[PDB]
Order: sequence, then C-alpha cells, then structure tokens
Amino acid sequence: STGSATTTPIDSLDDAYITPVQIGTPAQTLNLDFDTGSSDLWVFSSETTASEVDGQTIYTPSKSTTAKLLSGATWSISYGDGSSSSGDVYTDTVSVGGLTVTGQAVESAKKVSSSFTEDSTIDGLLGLAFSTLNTVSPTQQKTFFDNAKASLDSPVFTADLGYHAPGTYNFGFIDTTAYTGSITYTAVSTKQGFWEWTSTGYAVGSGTFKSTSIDGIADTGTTLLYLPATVVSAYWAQVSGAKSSSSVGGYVFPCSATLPSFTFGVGSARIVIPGDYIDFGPISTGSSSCFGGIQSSAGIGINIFGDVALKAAFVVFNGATTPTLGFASK
Ligand SMILES: NCc1ccc(C(F)(F)F)cc1
Repeated sequence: STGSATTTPIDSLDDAYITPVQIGTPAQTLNLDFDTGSSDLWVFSSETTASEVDGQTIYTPSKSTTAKLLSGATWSISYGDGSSSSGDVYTDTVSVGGLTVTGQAVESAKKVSSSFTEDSTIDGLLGLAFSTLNTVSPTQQKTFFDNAKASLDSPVFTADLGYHAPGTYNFGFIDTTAYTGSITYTAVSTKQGFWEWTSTGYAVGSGTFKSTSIDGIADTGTTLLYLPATVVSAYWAQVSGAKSSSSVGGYVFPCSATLPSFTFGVGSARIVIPGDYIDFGPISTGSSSCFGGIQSSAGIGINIFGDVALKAAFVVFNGATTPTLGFASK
C-alpha cells in the first residue's frame, strides 16, 4: 500500500506545516503537525479543557463507531520548546492520503499548553520518530508509520516541505520526479529515539566548505535550524548588522538584509538552503529587526535539522531493519 497527502504551512513564515488526517468512522478530518521529532499521535478533542480550545477542530470519540477507549492508558508529553499536552487514549481507524491503519492509538488531549491553544491551525501532532519515545502509559503505543510499515510497498516515508508553498508527505514509495540528482543516504542512530544522523560539514554562502561532523536530528516538528554556536556565529558574521540578542532569544538581523545561503553536507553531497529560507520576519509587529532562521543549539543539548533545513531537500525516512536517512536536492 501507499499514501500521499499535501502538507501546508500554517502561516506566511512557514512556522509549521499541517497535513489532513482522517480519524474514526465516519471520518473526522483534523489537520495535524507531522513531527519526525516525537512519537505520539495526539489530538484536540471533545475532552480538551474548554478554555484551552481556541478554534481547533476536535476529535469526538463518542461519535466514532470504531473508537475504543484504551482502558487505563494515559499520556503526557513535554516538547523541547516548553510546550506540553496530556490526556487519555483511544484506538481508532486513522488514514493519511488513502493509507489506513486500524487500531491506531489516538491520544485525546485533556490539557494543552498555551502555545497549542494559540495555534488555531494545529489540531494535534502525528509523531513519526521511533516508537520507543511514545509516552502512553502503562502500555507504550506504536506510531502510525510503525503500524503501517509492514503493509507499505517499501518501509519508507518521505518529507517534501515547501517554502511558502504546499508540499507532500508520501508513505511507502519514493517519488523519483520530486527531486533532482540522486538521493544520498546516511547512517541513523536510533539510540535516543530520533532520526539522528551526522552531517559532514557546512558552508556559508559562496564560502569554503568546512568539513566537520555535526550530529543532529531530522525534525519536521521544529521550525528552525539549530546548530553549534561556532557554526551559527560564522553564518551571522556574514550579515551586516546581525547580532545575538538575549532579550529576543537568538540572532536577529536588519530586515533590509539579503541573507546568504547555508549549505550542509550529507556524505559527499551538499544541500543548499537559500538565504530567503532563513528570514523569519520582524521580531514584533512593525519592527525592522528580523528573527534569524539559524540559531544556536548550545542551550538545547542536540543539534536540530528543523524545517529550515529539511524544506531545502527531499528527505527519505527509511525504516528498513537498519534505518537510514536520504537527502536529495530539489
Ligand atoms: N516540536 C513539536 C511542536 C510542534 C508545534 C508546537 C507549537 F508551536 F504548535 F506549540 C510545539 C511543539
């Protein structure tokens, strides 16, 4: 089997991407943030605290004839940005672009944090990291990809995120028309439950490529590109007037600047992020200082190849018995 669904930025800055997902019988369609950095499929629901719902579409399990309460199961998740949610668990039928899993664990939110309430466009998350990170207790549950894998034509899914435009998540096949050149595959460590890999280096604009190993995760659920402080300083030093702002919480730059590109290595291959992808717009409405799309990972503990990096590439999440990651230009 295969599945294919269009993913759309939630706003004019590509802060996140939403993909429609069918849940239950009859179908309830919710727009979920597909997150290769986490492993819980959770949704705003009829059970979510009323004051914490502000325009999201809710899943109502009592209206789904295939929904079954997973007895005694609860979940609670905290993300690296400080956001969180928690609730109880149903199993139900879940479909993405024609690909169907019966008995998928659907985590129904009873509580969500302020950042979720304030994003009216995100009805929940669909985790695509490794199932070892799933938070359901006392019986851990599998991701949608993990459940579908054996039925897929190939045990893979691909992320083709757009810059200021729609893109595609495919399950079970590689669309060879969706990229240029070849896909370079690189090793993955699953030891922390992430799609963790090692970039072979970087360049800033037309500068000399620096060969250096950068361990990090491929994370569609994170907006920006978080890299070591030395790398990030080298990038922003090329932008006249850019500086690290402690009040703002990262590097900012004059909105009048044209940004240099940033290149990252995948084996001997190179992925070029156009400079415009690195502009995240005014720090506050009407300001002429703009927030940078490449930020230091120093306070995080891990480097994150978030959407800024991934949307420059066609990305293969290969769930073969030894998982690997593939990157192609596009
Ligand atoms: N990395 C997962 C994630 C995704 C979205 C959000 C937000 F911004 F919608 F709350 C937070 C955390």
